[PDB]
Amino acid sequence: SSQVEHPAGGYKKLFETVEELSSPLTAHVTGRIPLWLTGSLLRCGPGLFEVGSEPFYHLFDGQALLHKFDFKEGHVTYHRRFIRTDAYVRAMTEKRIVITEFGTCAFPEVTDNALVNIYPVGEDYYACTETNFITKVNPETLETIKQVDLCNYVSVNGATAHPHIENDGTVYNIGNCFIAYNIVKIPPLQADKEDPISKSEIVVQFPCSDRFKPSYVHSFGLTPNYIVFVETPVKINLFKFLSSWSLWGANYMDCFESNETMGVWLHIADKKRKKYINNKYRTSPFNLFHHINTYEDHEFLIVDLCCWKGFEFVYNYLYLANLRENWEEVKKNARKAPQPEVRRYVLPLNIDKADTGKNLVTLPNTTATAILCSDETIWLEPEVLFSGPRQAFEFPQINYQKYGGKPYTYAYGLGLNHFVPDRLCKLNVKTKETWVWQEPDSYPSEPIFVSHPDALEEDDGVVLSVVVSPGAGQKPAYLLILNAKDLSEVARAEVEINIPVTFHGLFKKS
Amino acid sequence: SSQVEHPAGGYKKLFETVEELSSPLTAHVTGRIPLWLTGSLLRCGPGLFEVGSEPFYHLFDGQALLHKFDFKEGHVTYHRRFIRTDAYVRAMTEKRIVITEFGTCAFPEVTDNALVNIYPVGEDYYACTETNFITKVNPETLETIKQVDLCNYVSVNGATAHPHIENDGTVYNIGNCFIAYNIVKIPPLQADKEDPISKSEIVVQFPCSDRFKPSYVHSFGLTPNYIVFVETPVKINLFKFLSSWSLWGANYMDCFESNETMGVWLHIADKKRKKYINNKYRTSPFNLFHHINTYEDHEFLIVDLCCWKGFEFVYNYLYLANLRENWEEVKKNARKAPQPEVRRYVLPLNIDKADTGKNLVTLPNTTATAILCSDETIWLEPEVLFSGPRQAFEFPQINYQKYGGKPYTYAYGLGLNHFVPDRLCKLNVKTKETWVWQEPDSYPSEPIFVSHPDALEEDDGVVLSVVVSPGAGQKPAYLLILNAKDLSEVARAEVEINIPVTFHGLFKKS
Ligand SMILES: OCC[C@@H](O)c1cccc(OCC2CCCCC2)c1
Ligand SMILES: OCC[C@@H](O)c1cccc(OCC2CCCCC2)c1
Ligand SMILES: OCC[C@H](O)c1cccc(OCC2CCCCC2)c1
Ligand SMILES: OCC[C@H](O)c1cccc(OCC2CCCCC2)c1
Ligand SMILES: [Fe+2]
Ligand SMILES: [Fe+2]
Ligand code: NA
Ligand code: NA
Repeated sequence: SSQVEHPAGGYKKLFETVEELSSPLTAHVTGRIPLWLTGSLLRCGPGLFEVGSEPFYHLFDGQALLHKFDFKEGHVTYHRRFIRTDAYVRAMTEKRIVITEFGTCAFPEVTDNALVNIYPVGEDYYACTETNFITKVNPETLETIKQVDLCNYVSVNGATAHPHIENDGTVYNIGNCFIAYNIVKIPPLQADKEDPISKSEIVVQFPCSDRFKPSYVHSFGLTPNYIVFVETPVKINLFKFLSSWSLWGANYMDCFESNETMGVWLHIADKKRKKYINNKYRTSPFNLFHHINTYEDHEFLIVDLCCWKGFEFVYNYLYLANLRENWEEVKKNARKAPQPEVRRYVLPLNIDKADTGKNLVTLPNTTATAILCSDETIWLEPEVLFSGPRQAFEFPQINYQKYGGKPYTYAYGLGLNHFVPDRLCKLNVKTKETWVWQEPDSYPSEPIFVSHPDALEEDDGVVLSVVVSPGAGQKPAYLLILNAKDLSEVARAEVEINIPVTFHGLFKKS
Repeated sequence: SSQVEHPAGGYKKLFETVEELSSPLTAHVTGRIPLWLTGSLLRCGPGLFEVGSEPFYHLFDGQALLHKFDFKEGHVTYHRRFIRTDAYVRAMTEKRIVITEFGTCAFPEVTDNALVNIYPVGEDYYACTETNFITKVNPETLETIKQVDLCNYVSVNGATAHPHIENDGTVYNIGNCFIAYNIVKIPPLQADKEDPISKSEIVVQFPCSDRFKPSYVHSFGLTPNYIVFVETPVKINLFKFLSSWSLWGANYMDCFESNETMGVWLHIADKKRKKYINNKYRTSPFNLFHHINTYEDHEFLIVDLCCWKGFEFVYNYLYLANLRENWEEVKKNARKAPQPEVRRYVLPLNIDKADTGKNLVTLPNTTATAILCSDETIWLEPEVLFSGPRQAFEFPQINYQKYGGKPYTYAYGLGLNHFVPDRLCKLNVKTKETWVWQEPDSYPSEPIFVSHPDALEEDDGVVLSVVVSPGAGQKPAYLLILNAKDLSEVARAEVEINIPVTFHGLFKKS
């Protein structure tokens, strides 16, 4: 949890327009950047929160800005460029908001504003949002290369900003299909050097709980053998979604609604045999954005999640007008929101009918349960790993390359305090111990883990976070490096310009 | 949680018949019995687990034994006597099992085997089980005085072993009525000196979810202004209950069943105005035996519970044949049981329809939620205070006389390890910090709190527990005194005879 209030309102700098750079800046280092740290921290966020006098309204509307911190021989540079999406290019051409964004209707066509994340496919990098459009970008120069429409390759209406990436480069993702949720597989780059996106295919399909209302999906779980999909009560109303938006004046937010009675349905598919498994896992209602990690343990799936307790859409609390209020009002506004909580669910793969009415979770190290009912629903209860009052452990990251899909011990996260990011956190998922890093008037980003290249342990490395520090008598922002063992500071690299909120990203080793 | 295994099987001594004493024994003190500790620890449990060659089968069937430890000027005595109930007297007369017990059908009439608890009414003390019969006992000599049939005074079929006792001596209890659940109030002793039981009355009534199947009820919550009743999915099948038992060969356990779909319904009544409040609080399924404490906070009720996650009746795992198995088998048998977990529920008293779809728990220091649905059900999620794998914090006690019904910080409990009692625990309900006391091959009882006479703080006092220590090179049992601050040992008082399991009790100051 946080130990800090924010009466000075500095968090408003997260949502203020910035200018791009024409070339990199030096970042001024205090302490010692590790000499084994070589590569680029690439991150995406909104950078332009209005077009002239026309405002963007929602957190997820501002124009995509691609950021890069470079690390070589103890030195750091910072660079950023707006992504030349259709949304951005047409906005600059016509000097107004042209494309409708998540929560901003454009007055007189799907957004490709790739403000959320960036990931590798073959030898390429793509910036993304959650639509059918992804944007190929140059990871060295930050130039925009092209727009890719996933509909030219596979049958989905969109795909999440959180694909899984296996160690050979295979990319898995999930998307709505308008009715199913489809898993897309993009193969690794082959000898022919053809674009792996042209070899995309749907490998498995998950059913939908309601023919006319698919659930919003933000991420999904993956292990060597299984795919996990969590179907929440946050629904997309297709009657509103598919009607003419410029007639009714609609955006994406306007089409969301909450199903009050379904709770959460959890789904598993066999990855290698490409089959849906018809086990009816059921639990109480929550919003889910981020899976933390998923793994197999004696034929139970361990499903660690960042939950929000409630069925109201958490995104209702993320309009910029609310995030820009003063601190007492920010706290007030969050009082009735769903409460964040880290939860471990445990899904049995072997269901014996003879155990009807009993708890199937016979593993020795968990309090999670799964009750087989007579109608064959399997009712689940979680093991809570972390819970604090409006204190969210969010934007989770792990040592992904060596523990993604596997038994693991450690997660890193951004701590939110009534939605305001104000600390960095580490959680031991076995013991429930936590570690916190926090300074007054300092607004960090998602922490990304970088292993020492020769590490044998799980947390032998560092985390990197971009911190906005608007207090006078500090530079406006800095790159923070913490030791992953205990979250103690190793170095920081200060820049002379503001940096807005960033969502997700990656470290690219060179 | 426990840090101890039990391969030697010493816990079997908890379920072995003992003899009563004709007068008190000296208990041999090591350490220092506090000099302010003056009075009697009175506890009940089973003491006779067979009649000749006819065995009792369930944990709750053995014949009531009343135990007393007396404390004066640093010295301790121990005494025990079988309660001369009908069940026990008729068993000794006819040399067989005569009355059907909870899980033992007598072959060729309600049990009054008062093996569970003891409590004060006026100037009297009554041993009890959960039926219509309570047994008046002499707290100094342990002689049995009288059988009292509550049906002579009030309309209930039974009453729990956990009445609440206000500081003036007013007694509240709850019981099934064959359909409602009735709250009984027994007034304090008046100037006329008449038996307060003859002034008993029903003051409020809770409705039942199912006309033909009332829930099992073990305890309930009380505050200065409210009464809280938790209606669980463990049901009593009245078609089986009210049929002829000697025809079918039935006991009480045979009439229980689990309702799979209802979950848990929570209920509130206004204590002083004597009215049921029609708020439909709803959550997922659990067993509940013991409320920890309940209190009011800005017109939310804070409801702290010892839960078991699941709908299967936890009492299925408590047959003596299973509790007497070897340790690996004990662990195996508990794998599919509901998982224990301490949970805080928060119940809003002011429900605004304008907040439909939102979380009503606007208190600043909890993660518990209550979602108002369109059908006006209020769906609850808990804040988990403690959770360990088959590690139950059970038999909760607090500083009851000063903090019962009131804002509080500390609870004490008996720790169960796959149902075997092997440690004592303290929980800070605000911070979730825990303290444990535990020795190898030592089986404690419920801890009971006794305040220091000059206490300033909530935990200024001791806890008393009866510990069974069957390892050779130790005496068979002892009275343990722990400092309530940190659960460090202050003294023990050893006795030269075995003591079986005890359930509940009280400290009587003199
Ligand atoms: O994928 C982007 C993250 C978004 O899903 C999400 C999920 C859960 C909480 C949340 O909070 C938004 C805050 C982030 C930091 C800036 C202030 C608002 C945002
Ligand atoms: O009111 C009497 C206690 C009974 O309700 C109960 C409630 C919850 C767990 C439990 O476990 C039984 C073990 C207690 C210690 C002896 C061994 C069995 C027993
Ligand atoms: O996670 C934050 C919102 C996301 O960036 C976003 C921004 C703009 C449009 C979106 O649309 C989601 C739909 C796309 C089509 C298929 C159904 C989901 C989603
Ligand atoms: O907590 C252990 C079981 C309890 O002592 C017990 C022992 C014997 C008979 C019982 O009967 C419960 C019913 C009484 C009549 C009304 C419905 C409950 C209950
Ligand atoms: Fe995300
Ligand atoms: Fe009890
Ligand atoms: Na600090
Ligand atoms: Na110990």
